[PDB]
Amino acid sequence: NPARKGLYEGTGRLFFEFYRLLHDARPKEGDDRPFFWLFENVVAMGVSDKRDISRFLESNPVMIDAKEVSAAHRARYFWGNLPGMNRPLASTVNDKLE
DNA sequence: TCGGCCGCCCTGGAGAATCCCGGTGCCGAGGCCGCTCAATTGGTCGTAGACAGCTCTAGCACCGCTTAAACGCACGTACGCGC
Repeated sequence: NPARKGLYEGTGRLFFEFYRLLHDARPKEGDDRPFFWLFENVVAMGVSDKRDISRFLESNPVMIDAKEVSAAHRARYFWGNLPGMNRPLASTVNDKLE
């Protein structure tokens, strides 16, 4: 999109609200109750953008393409700390691949 | 990204003009009257036209050549028409 404003301008900066409230909702250190998070974005973002997000969320994104399980070209970055979230995509008979 | 601009259908609402409907008034048309002159009737002549007869002119019909032109097909570019 030629008119794009990046990550710190326009509607790009709306992620930081989520980042804040996620941090506020996260248990404090020493409180070992289970807690999990998942954030999504488009693969086609700026390299400096992706880097800044990777620095802020203290993780590298997993790239997952929808087409393997969802028959759509929607390649998306997924930040999060779900266990075993690196594992390859499996297909289920219920899901539609065509 | 993403919010602000031109057809399309659908629809009808103000709105200036027009049709319909009454109310009034007037002057032009329908009807009555005298009268007088043009339509009618009767008769008579005179010739325009109806009709018989003849004739003889041209109009229709036919036929055979003879090319002059009408027809038919290709074709291509100039003009009719839509935008």
